[PDB]
Amino acid sequence: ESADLRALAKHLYDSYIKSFPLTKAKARAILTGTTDKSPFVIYDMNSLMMGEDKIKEVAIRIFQGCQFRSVEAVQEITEYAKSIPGFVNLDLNDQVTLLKYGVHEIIYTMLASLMNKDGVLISEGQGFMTREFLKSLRKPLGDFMEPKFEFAVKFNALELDDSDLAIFIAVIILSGDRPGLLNVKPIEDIQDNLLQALELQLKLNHPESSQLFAKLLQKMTDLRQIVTEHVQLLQVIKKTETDMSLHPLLQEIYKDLY
Amino acid sequence: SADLRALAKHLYDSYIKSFPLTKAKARAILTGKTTDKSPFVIEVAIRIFQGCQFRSVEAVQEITEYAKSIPGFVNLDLNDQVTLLKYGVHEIIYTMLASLMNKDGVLISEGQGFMTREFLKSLRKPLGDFMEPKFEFAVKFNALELDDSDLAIFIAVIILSGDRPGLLNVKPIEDIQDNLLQALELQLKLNHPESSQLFAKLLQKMTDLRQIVTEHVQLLQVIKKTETDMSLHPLLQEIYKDLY
Ligand SMILES: O=C(O)[C@H](Cc1ccccc1)Oc1ccc(-c2ccccc2)cc1
Ligand SMILES: O=C(O)[C@H](Cc1ccccc1)Oc1ccc(-c2ccccc2)cc1
Repeated sequence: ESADLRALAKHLYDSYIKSFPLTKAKARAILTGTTDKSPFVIYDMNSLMMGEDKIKEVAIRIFQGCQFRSVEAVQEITEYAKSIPGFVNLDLNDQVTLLKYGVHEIIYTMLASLMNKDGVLISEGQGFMTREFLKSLRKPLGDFMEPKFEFAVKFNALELDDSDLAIFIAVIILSGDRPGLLNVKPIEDIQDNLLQALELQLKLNHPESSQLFAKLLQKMTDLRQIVTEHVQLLQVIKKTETDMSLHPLLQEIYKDLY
Repeated sequence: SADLRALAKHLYDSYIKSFPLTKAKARAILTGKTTDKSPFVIEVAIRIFQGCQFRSVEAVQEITEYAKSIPGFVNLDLNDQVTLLKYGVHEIIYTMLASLMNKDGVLISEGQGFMTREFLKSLRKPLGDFMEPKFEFAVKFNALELDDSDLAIFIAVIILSGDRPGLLNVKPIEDIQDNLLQALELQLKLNHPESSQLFAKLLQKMTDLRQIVTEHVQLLQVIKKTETDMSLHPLLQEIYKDLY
């Protein structure tokens, strides 16, 4: 096929644009000092102090920032998922299972688009927080973002664009091996087609590269472990951080009471 | 008193620092006499509920800060601090939400808007049911006419509840709560002399709070198991429950 596979890729790209406000192209334009308002750079504490002026303690603020982001991201990703042909015809429980596992893997995928070697874009491109600043933080915070940077630098060296990413994300969501799925076949049928679309897309968009498709499938597997490592940093915090302002208490509430 | 009145003052001052919209502020807006920018009067199912989810994120931080200011609290075993806050948060969210409600609707976005009760009740099948029980609670709660000074102590008593499941050291929690209860009582006697039995009514309300929370959780569980549209599931809550 081409037509259909190409048509599918375009459909995914269009819905990705509708669902996700900050695209990689947008982020890359800003990270390329394309001067249409340079981002404010947060690079030491002196410069952190000023950052509450030209944007919308520091540990708390960074952590709450992440929690807010997850709220927004779930809605964006859910909308994207619903646009994947076949998805909303799956059993309700399986739709839940797929999104439940897919969400965080996609958050870290898309976070890479805002990162480079040196730091991460924040507040919708208004600011840039330095990697080494994040590293210098206090005990819980110092090693929180670093694994996401490690992931991102290697991920970004593959040079995917938004068109690639739209199909990548769709393949991840339609993963037939999530624990607890009830009907695997229809999920796999959809994913097989998405994988063919991805492959064709990569062949057309990436002449210079070898084995990009296979590399990308490796990355889908790596994401699983990025999720599990993040969850485990949080568990250490729950058991050892003396200051309740630094615990992810909302997460504990939903787990134990809801 | 010295201590009991001093404790009441300390709690009130920290409540003011920790919680931006006070009942007095809210009551002033809900007074169309006090015109200093009238509130704007109000898919939607999704938007309103994402709005609640955002609010919970913010509220946890405010309440945590308040809790830390209660003398004794930060010296408790860490597990117990977690347990107390974990159960306290939603009960306090609904307590404080009552301050923004009257029988006709609820103040939102820091007093910038007013959503009518009728509008909230009219929504689609899952959504219609969410806010109404909170309104029922609030109307009766607000007829007790507590002010912010009262509320500061009320909330502290709730947080220091010695019967939360999973507590390891009950005694030190009860010692602090016994004092908070005495402060509350004295406060109510001094601030609401005309209101015999207010203290007892307030303790009933603490228990009712636990019911409100449980009903809200249950509405959400029905949704998780029966709503065909994923946009209407509380997917974040499902993620933290199953994976985290
Ligand atoms: O687990 C999640 O949903 C997010 C995921 C995320 C991670 C990096 C950027 C954006 C989102 O990570 C969090 C990290 C820390 C916290 C948190 C919040 C308050 C206090 C302590 C930790 C919450 C979520
Ligand atoms: O349970 C919670 O943490 C909040 C509590 C709350 C209730 C009213 C005002 C502020 C907070 O209520 C929610 C209600 C619905 C939802 C939700 C979100 C997305 C899709 C479906 C339901 C999330 C939270």
